Amino acid sequence: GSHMFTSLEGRSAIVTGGSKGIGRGIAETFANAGVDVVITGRNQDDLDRTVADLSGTRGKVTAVRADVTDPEDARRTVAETVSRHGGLDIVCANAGIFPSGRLEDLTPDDIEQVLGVNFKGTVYIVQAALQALTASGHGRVVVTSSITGPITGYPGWSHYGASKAAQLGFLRTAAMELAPKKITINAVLPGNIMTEGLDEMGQDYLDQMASAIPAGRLGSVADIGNAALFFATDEAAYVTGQTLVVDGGQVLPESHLAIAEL
Amino acid sequence: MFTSLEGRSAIVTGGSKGIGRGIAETFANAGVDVVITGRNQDDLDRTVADLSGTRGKVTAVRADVTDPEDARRTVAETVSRHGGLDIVCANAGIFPSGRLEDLTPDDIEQVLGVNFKGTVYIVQAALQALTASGHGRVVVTSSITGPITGYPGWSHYGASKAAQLGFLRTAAMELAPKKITINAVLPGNIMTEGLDEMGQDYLDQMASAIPAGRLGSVADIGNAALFFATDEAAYVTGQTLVVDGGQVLPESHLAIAEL
Amino acid sequence: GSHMFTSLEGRSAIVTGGSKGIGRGIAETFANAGVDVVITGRNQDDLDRTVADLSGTRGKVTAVRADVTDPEDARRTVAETVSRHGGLDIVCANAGIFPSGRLEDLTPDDIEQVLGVNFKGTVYIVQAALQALTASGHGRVVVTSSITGPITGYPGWSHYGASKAAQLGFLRTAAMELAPKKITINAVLPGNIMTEGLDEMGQDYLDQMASAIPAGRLGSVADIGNAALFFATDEAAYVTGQTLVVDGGQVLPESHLAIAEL
Amino acid sequence: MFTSLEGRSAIVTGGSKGIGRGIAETFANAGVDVVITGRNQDDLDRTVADLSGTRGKVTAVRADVTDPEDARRTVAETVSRHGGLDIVCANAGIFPSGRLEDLTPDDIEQVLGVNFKGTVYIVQAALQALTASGHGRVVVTSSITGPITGYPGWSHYGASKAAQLGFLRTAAMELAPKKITINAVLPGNIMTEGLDEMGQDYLDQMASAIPAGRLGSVADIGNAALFFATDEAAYVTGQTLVVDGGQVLPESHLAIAEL
Ligand SMILES: [Cl-]
Ligand SMILES: [Cl-]
Ligand SMILES: [Cl-]
Ligand SMILES: [Cl-]
Repeated sequence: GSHMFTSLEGRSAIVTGGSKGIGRGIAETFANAGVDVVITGRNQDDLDRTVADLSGTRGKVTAVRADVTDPEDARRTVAETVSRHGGLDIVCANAGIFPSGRLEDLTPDDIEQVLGVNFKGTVYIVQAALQALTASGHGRVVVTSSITGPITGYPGWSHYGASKAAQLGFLRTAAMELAPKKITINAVLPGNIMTEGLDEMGQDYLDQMASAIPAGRLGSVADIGNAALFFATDEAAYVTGQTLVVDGGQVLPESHLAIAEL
Repeated sequence: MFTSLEGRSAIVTGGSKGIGRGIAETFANAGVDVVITGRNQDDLDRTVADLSGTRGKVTAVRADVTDPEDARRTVAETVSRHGGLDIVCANAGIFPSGRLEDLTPDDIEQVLGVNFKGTVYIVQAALQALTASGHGRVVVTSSITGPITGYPGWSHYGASKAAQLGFLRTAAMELAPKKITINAVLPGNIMTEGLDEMGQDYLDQMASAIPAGRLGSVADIGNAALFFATDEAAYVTGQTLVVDGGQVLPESHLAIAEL
Repeated sequence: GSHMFTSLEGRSAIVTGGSKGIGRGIAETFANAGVDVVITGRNQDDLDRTVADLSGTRGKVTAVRADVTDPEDARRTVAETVSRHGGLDIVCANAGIFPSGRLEDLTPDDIEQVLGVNFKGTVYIVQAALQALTASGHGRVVVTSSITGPITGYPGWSHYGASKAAQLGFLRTAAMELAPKKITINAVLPGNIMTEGLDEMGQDYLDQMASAIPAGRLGSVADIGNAALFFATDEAAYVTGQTLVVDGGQVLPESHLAIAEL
Repeated sequence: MFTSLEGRSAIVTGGSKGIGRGIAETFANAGVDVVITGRNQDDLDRTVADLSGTRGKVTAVRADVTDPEDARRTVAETVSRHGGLDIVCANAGIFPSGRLEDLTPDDIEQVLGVNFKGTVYIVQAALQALTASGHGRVVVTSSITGPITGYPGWSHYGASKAAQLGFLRTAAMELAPKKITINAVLPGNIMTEGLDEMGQDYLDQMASAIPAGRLGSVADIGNAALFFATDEAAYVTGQTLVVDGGQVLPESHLAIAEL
C-alpha cells in the first residue's frame, strides 16, 4: 500500500519533563503514533492530570515522579519504563526551565538550577538509558534545545541560553560515542511555541510575537513533537549529532524592518 | 504517523539517477505523483520503467534546469498531468572537479547554473501553483560541501551549494505569506550508482571516516525531504537538515580513531 | 618597545570596488597603515575623486578601471598593481552590488549581474592574483561578504544573499587549496554599515535601524576596514577559511521584543 | 596600525601556562598591565618571573575561577594594582577526558565549573569596572570542540565550551549599553607545553590533519584576543573567531589527501 515512514507502534519512550508545555506535546505526538510513553516530573498532581488528559491515546502514557538532576532518579526512570513497556527505544531529553535574571543578578544557585535541569538532566537520562537503548538496536535520543543560546540572545536568559547550547556541544561528541551502539542523538531547536504558560499574557503581546515571525504565528507543541517523531523513525538512522530549528522563520529576519518591508 | 501525502503532486528535478531518483521513489511510495526531470531521455525512460510499480505515478519531463523556459514548461506539464502542484524538490546537481587555477568562467557557470540557478528557476516557475495548493513545499538538495566543509577541487560546487541556502533564507520570508515553506537537506556521502563504481577499498576508506561507519542511502535523503513535505512540518522554514551519519562532527581522523 | 601587530607598511594591496562605501573604507584603513592600495571600479570619475580624497595617506592609493566580472580585467589589475608597487601581498575581494527584487520579479540577467559582481568577481580576482600572492610568502585574501545570505534573509535580496553565501562556500574550499601556498582567505560579514548611500534616507529611518542593533548605532566603513586589516596581519597566519561578523550584535536578538525587554 | 593599548589593565584567568600564558604575554608586549590567575602559586610565580622583561607589567593573583568570591577578589586586586580594569580574558579551561558512561556528576561539574561558570563569574565580578572604563572588552577562550566538533571523551568539555558561547550571545546584548563587547576565540589544536610531551610522531599526525600543516601557537590565540580588545573592534560583539589553520574545514582525511 502507501508507505511513508515505518510505524513506531509498540516502541517505548521516555519524555522527561513531560507533564506540560513542549514535553506534553512530544508525549502526545508519540502516543498518537502508538508509542508507549513514560513522562517524568517533580509534581505528582501535574503528572496525574496529564496522564488522565491523555488516557485515550493509542500508545499508553504513564508517569514517573523523578528529578532529572538526580542520576539515581534517571536510573529509576529507565528501569521503571523498561518494566512497564518491556524495553526502551526512544529518550526525549526534554525537561527545561527558563527563569529570567540579568547577568548582574544571577547567583550560583540560579545558574546551577538552570544548567542542572536543562543540561545535566539531559546528560543523566542519556547515561542511564545507554545500555537499554543499545540493546534495542535502533536507539534514539531527541534533545529539546532552543534557538536561544545556540543562535540568539535574549536579555535575562544568558544562563538559559548557555544551558541550551551546552546540550548541543554535548551531543556533537555524544553522537560519535553512540554511533557504534547504533543510537542516534539529535536536537530540536524550538522557536516561540504557544504553551499553557504563554496564555497568561494578552492577545496584544502574543500578536506582537507572531508579527515578528515570517509564518505569522507562534508554533504549536505538536510542531516540536512531530520533529522529534521524525528523528525517532528508522528512516532517520543516518541523521546524528544534528539540529533542526522549528521556528516559523523566527531566526531569519535581520530585524523587524526586514519583516515590515515585505 | 504523519498525515498521508497520497494524491499530492511533486516535481523532482534531476530525478533520473542518484539522490533525485531516491527522492522520487520515496515520494512515489507515499502515494505522491512525481514528475522527474532530466536532460537524458533514455535515463528518464529507464527510471520511469523501473518505478512503474510505485503507488504514486512517476513520469518524466525532459528539461534543462538552467533554462527558465524549461522550468515553466515543467510546471505547466506537471499541473496538466496531476491537476496541480504541491511539492518541488529542487534537486538537480552536478559536481565536476577542478582546482581553483583550472576553473574557467564556463566551468563556474555550468555548476552555478545547474546547482543554484536551476533551483531558483524551478521555485520561481512553481510559485503560482504552490501558492494555490495552500500547503506548498520546496525541498532543496544542498550538500555539506560549501555550507560546512571544504574539499579541494569543489570550490565552485561548494559555492553553488551555499548559494542555494543564502537564497532560501530570504525566499522563506517571501514565501511565508503564500503558506509555502522552503528548506534544504544537506547530504553527506551517499551511496549512488556512480559511487558503486569506485571499488570496495575506496568505499571502505570513505565509510571508515564517518561515525555511522557507512555511506548513506538515497532513501536517507528521500525520507528527510518527505518529512519537510508533511503538513506536520508547516512551522519549519528557511532551515537545513544535515543527513551525513556524523561526517561533519570529527575534527580529524584522530577523533574517529579514539572511538 | 611596545608591539601590537607587525607593521604592514610597504606591502601591496588591491581593493576591488574601492571607490565608495565599504571598499573605500577598507582602502583608507590599509593606506593609513602604510600599505599601497590599488582600488578598482568601472567609473573613472568616481575612482579619480576617491584617489584625490585619499591623497594624503601614508600608503599610496591609486586606481585601475576594471570590471570585476571580466577575468581579463582581473589579470590586468593584478599586473598593474605589481608594476606600481613591486609585488602583491593582499587582495580585498570586496566589490559588491545590492539591487533589490522580489523572487517573482528577478530575471536571469538580474541574477547573473548580482552573482557575477559579488561572487564571480571574488573568484576571478583571487585566481588572477594566486601566482603573485604565492610568491609573497604571506599572501592574504579578505572577502567582503554580508550577514545577509550566510545568516539572515531580507525580502528582495534572495539573489544578493545567495551571492554572499556563495563567497563563503567558495572560500571554505579555497582555504584548503591555498594553504600549501601560505595564502589565507577569510571573510568579513558586515551588518548594517553607514555609507554615502544610506545618507540618502532620513534620520527617522536610520534611527530605527540603530535601535534594532544592540550597539545602538550603524557601523562605520572603518569597522570593516579594521577587521580586514587584522586578517591581513602576519599574526593572523593561522586563521583561514573563516568568518568574522562585524555588526554591533545585529544578528543576536530573536526580535525587536528582545531588544525592547532590555 | 591599531590604537595603542599601552597602559590599559587586563585580567587573564588561567594565565600561568598554555594558551593563557600566550594571551598574557601578547597583551604585556602591547604595554597592557596583566594580572594572571591560577591555583598553583609556583606556576604563577614562575610565569611572572619568565615575563619580568615585558613592557606591560605581569603579576599574579592566586584564585579559583569556580569561586565567585575569588572572582570578586581578583577584580578588586587588579583595580588596586593597575588603577582600573579594561579587558577580561576569560580563559581558564581544563580538558580531562572521560567516555560518556564514565563521567560522574563530579567530573561534569568540575569541567562545567572551571570552563563555563568560571567565565560567567569573572565577567560578573568585572562588570562595574569594565563599565567605568568606557571601552570594556571581554574575550572568552572557547574551543572548536563543542561549538563545531565532536571528540570522544570530551562530551562534557564540548558542552562547557558551547555553554560559554550561548552565554555570551545574550551577555553581548546586556553589556552593549555599558559599551562592553564580549567575543570568543575558538582555538583549534595549539602547541602548548603539554602537547610538546607527546612525541614527534603524535604531533606530526596531528599537524598532517590540518590544512595549514602545523599546530598553532599560543601567540595565534593571543593575537586574536588582542584584536578583539582594540578600540577598532568596538562594533564586534557576541561573535566568534575560529583560529585553527583550517582544521574544521575538511570533511575527512580524504579531503586533506586530495591536496
Ligand atoms: Cl551550539
Ligand atoms: Cl550557507
Ligand atoms: Cl555560508
Ligand atoms: Cl555554540
